Amino acid sequence: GSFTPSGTTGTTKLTVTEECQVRVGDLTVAKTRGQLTDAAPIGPVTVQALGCNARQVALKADTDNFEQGKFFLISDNNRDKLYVNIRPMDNSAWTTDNGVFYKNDVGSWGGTIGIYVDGQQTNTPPGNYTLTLTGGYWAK
Amino acid sequence: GSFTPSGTTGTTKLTVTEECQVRVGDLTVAKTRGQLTDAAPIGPVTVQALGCNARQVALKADTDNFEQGKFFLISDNNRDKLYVNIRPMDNSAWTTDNGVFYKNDVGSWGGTIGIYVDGQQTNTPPGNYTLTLTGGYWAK
Amino acid sequence: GSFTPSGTTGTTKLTVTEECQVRVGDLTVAKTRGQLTDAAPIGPVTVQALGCNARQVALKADTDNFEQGKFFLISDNNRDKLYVNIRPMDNSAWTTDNGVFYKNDVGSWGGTIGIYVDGQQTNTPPGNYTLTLTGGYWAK
Ligand SMILES: [Cl-]
Ligand SMILES: [Cl-]
Ligand SMILES: [Cl-]
Repeated sequence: GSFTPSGTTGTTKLTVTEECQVRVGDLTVAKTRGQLTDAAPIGPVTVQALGCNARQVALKADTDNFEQGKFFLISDNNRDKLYVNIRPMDNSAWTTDNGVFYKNDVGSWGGTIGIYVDGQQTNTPPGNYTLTLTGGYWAK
Repeated sequence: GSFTPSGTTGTTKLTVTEECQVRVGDLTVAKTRGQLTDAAPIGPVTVQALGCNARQVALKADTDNFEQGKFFLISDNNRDKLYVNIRPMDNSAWTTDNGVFYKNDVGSWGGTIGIYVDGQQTNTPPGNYTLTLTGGYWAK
Repeated sequence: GSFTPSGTTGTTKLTVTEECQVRVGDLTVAKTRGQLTDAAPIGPVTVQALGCNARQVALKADTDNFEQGKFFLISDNNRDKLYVNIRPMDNSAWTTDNGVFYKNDVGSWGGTIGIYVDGQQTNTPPGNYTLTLTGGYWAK
């Protein structure tokens, strides 16, 4: 089925730095390549579906954030990637399908969407990584 | 007369969604096409003119936010538009002139600038709409 | 030596306005051309170096923010510039070298980086000026 854009767009930003890391300006999520182990949590993302009691809540990553059934934060150079798994902190089940991550069952779902590093990638070049998600519902 | 750029730039963002609306990430102004009735308030915009006791306070919409004496929020695709009226919450009178919205009389004016949907547009495609306003004064 | 990108990116924004200045929307740093005197402080920038006890903390301005040993905020038109000096509020000593501003001695330094107008420039056109700084360490 096809995702129907219907919601705001969230983003997970992560700055990857060497062991000696300098934080200039405002605070953001930063990590040393060393901490980029498998299952290492990045940020999280809050979600609140409204009036979706008859539709399946969904999230759609930007086209540069998913390929071949895998989500990854993209660098400011649109080259380097940080592969991550997307999972809700509750029991709930979801299905991934071409960048879309939709809930298996209807309901005005809400809560947090965890994002963890997908397999140790301690060799990821330092830089500014982003993952953009757009809310919406889904049908086939 | 011509508007003289002299101030910061404010923005009114609105995300238009279907009835089943999902809010991913940080909170912002969102609305279902259904709520886009006439006079339906969007956001508002705060304004504070300083040292303008001898000049007429003014606001200038981006070139993509006004045409032929009408302001409209533009979509991220620079195609879809949401027509809106711009009005101050006080008695004060203003004059619209080629994207500029200036106060009829001088004075270091301040307060809120309301933005309401201009005529029912419940068929406006879902997406991210923006209206950019720049502060300044005006003379002829 | 060469700067090693390793940290987040801070920014100093300043809106330059005429004497009659209108602040539309959210609040930001604004100044009238008149206030752009020599040594007139703009914003400041917070810095926190971590695990840098064996490396020299550093800051690197965007390529459009420095030339020939001088930093300057750039306008949204990538033309107008506001020359500024960069200095830490503490006794500490630093060295400028091709857009990089690095600490003379190692140590996980932290604190504030002052930014003051470099010589009276009361004729700087009104507009939106920015200075982008990226954290990191430095070696030769
Ligand atoms: Cl998490
Ligand atoms: Cl309003
Ligand atoms: Cl300062």
